[PDB]
Amino acid sequence: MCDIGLIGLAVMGQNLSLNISSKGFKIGVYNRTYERTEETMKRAKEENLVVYGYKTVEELINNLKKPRKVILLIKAGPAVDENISNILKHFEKGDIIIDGGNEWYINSERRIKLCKEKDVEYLAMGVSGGEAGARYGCSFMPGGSKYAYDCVKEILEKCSAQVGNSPCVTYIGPGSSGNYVKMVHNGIEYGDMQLISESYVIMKHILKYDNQKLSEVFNKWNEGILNSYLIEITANILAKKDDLTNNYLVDMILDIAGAKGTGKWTMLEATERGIPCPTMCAALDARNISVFKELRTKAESNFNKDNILIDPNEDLNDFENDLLNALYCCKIISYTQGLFLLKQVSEEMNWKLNLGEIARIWRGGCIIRAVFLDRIANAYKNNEKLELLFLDNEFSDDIKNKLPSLRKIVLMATKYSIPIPAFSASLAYFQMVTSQNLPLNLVQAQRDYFGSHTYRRTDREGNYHTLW
Amino acid sequence: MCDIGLIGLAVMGQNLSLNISSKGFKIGVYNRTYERTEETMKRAKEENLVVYGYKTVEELINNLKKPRKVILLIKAGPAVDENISNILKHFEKGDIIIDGGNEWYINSERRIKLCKEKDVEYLAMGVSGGEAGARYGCSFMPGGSKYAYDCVKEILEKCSAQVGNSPCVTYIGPGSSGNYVKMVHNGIEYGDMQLISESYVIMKHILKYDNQKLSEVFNKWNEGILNSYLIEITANILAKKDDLTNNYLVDMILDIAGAKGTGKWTMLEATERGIPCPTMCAALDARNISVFKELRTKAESNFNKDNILIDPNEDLNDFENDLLNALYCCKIISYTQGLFLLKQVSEEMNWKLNLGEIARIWRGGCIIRAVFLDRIANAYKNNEKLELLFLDNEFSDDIKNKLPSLRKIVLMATKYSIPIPAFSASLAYFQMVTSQNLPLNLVQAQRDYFGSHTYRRTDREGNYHTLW
Repeated sequence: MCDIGLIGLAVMGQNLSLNISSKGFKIGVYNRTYERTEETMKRAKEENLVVYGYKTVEELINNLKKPRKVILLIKAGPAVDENISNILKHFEKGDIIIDGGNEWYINSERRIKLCKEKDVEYLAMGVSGGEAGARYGCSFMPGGSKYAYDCVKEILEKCSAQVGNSPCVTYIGPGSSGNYVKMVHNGIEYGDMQLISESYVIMKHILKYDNQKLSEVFNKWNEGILNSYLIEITANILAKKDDLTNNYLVDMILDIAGAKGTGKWTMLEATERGIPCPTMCAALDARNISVFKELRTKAESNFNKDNILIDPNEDLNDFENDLLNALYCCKIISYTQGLFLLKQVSEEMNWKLNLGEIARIWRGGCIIRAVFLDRIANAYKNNEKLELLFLDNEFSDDIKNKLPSLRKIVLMATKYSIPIPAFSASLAYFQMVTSQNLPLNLVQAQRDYFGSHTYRRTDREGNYHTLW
Repeated sequence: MCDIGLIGLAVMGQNLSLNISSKGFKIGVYNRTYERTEETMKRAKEENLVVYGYKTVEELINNLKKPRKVILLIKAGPAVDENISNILKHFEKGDIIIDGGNEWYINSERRIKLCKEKDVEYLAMGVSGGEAGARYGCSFMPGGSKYAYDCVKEILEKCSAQVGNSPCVTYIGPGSSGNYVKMVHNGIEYGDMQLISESYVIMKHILKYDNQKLSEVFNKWNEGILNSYLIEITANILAKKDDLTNNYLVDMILDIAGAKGTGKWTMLEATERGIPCPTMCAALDARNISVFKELRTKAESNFNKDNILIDPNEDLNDFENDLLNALYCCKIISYTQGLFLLKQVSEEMNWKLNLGEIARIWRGGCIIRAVFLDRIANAYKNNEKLELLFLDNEFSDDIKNKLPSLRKIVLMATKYSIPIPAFSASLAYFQMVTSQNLPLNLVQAQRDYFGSHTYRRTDREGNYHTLW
């Protein structure tokens, strides 16, 4: 009697089941800890929604309409694998499994094959949106069996974030491609947060803004081109006051935030495949450096970081707005890397990704949600062969106009010893990608000198070795 | 009748075989294509040395004294395991296998135990030095069976490069630790090449030096604190003239040099372990970027970097001497990242690496050899538990005196659109690692806002969730 089943009831699983029930579907629900199943049934009652809770997995399977559809929301590990083996004992041909956890795409392919051994269709689907998006509308990135996609197609459209009258869901492609896109989403997310945090330090230590002015400036950026979900919450976060002190709450949070899970994976994949992603290096550098706080505090003791004395006649009259352009400029540079990675891998995997559709479903629901993504989607609507994003005519002119703002931000942060790795990496990236000739001619010569690795020439074909 | 055997006779294997016999040892030698084996004998004869060449693997094993010792120098791949399975068919307990190839350490770890099952002692040894070092003296990095180290010790001490009269060989540690340190060596090597290449473009495009002046500057840098193998050969490289044109040869080498092999490995391992190596991103990004020449050329057509016209309002009277101090300063920063990775992995693997001895054996033979490495050895002799290299008393003052030169080179390259990722990453890394409080408190707050990932505080115990 149920349209769909759901396994795993954290607050994200609870919100999504109420979201599916909220759109008129008969939702079955399971959790190994039964108390969470009941807590979901309580709030369903208080929101005048019906969710059927079961106590064992196999008791849930029996109450779904055929072909059976189950969403998995188990923390990645051996537990997701046990459940799939357990689900397979009772499924038959045509039944559908949907894994919604953040999974390394190789594990999903390996399961996608094991399930076709039993004639079960698998759908590895990334979901982004936090608990709020889980309840009211998030971005679904399902990939795998096209057949499985069409049977769940209705349900995912209505529970996804709605931008205009298009839902934030699309068929990503075959195999484990959806896991991969959700990974690259988290990669871009890591870059945006680092670029934002570097804007926080620049205005705090160069313009000497207090937290109230900082929150006011971020709200003003969120009305302009930098309109984004993360820019909005930074305005809220920097304004929030502590209840246990007179301080601002953000100034009382400890700065140890390591690179967890899906962040490393996109960088590992960029390293292995030779697709450079400098802005994510800088973001991961920043996170990994923060774990060694004890070593950082003894480091600063030896190298005194004194207060920053701004030069009295240094031109800062337009600086806030130059920083606004620099940050926009780095977002173009940072997304150019991310979408380039996705295009290269899509070709190596015969995935046929539609980056116009990937950008479109990221306009709402997900964490990197922003008006800026709607602009990326139009770049691909305008040319689907587009290889680098800043080679679009409108992004081209944006770069040409705002790059001097980026050069001014890096010049001033360098002058006053403010660490800005993501701004530096993005500017350095842009200069290199736009350089027809790079000094790797000397690198090839050095390698031929000591290893006899040969080199190639500008004027003629073939490998050449020189006796130096 | 032979002291040791060697498999693999590329020019490097041929040179090492001539080296081992020139020091009074009887060495047997084999190569799959027998034609190279015979050329090794011809070079031995014309150089009045004796090398026993065997057409067959089997005849070489049957002429080795006990305990039998064979070195493997085969291109990494399935061929390495073929010989080891074949060699293990004829070896007995107490015999030794020495893999000298550049191997991913995990592969070596599996081979060590697969060998101990037949009571054969394994020694995974990294070697650096090009072919010139192979013939006259290289850097040996053996790790594995301490028993195996002692049986081959005499040969490695006499065939290693000699600095003073101490040989460039040490017992690194157990297992595959030797492969790992050769890996970090190549990781550091990549950065040095990138930093030198960025010094090249700065002097070529800011100071407008020709290849003759460039060669002159590098040599006089070589007479001072930058004394190194890599500074020496780029001076030679920049002076070399082409025979097929009237140009300098370096200007006729094509700039496509992708990252291949042990380069990506150091970055893959730093990403996975959460140890930041930003200078090694920049080196790998620059190499990965260079492969896309067609795209770089299309990119520069749209973003013409037409004029590089130095404003004659700029103080460049000390700029060349600022760049030397800038380049030296990044070497300390870059080696600080490299040695920090080595220390952390040694703690996770119970390797108990002696970083003073690693530095000692890198003073000659290897590609990164430099007087600068002699200070690193003493820095660790003076302080055995030294956690960051630039926290040593005399490197600390070195940073404090030379960092203002580092800032000016970044400043001038930013103003004039000169891509210098390794110089920028090195400075951002330093400013971050020396900062007691970084803006990751804002990152933690954002993560708690949308994901409820909780945060920790400045003032108190425990986990905290906030409703923002």
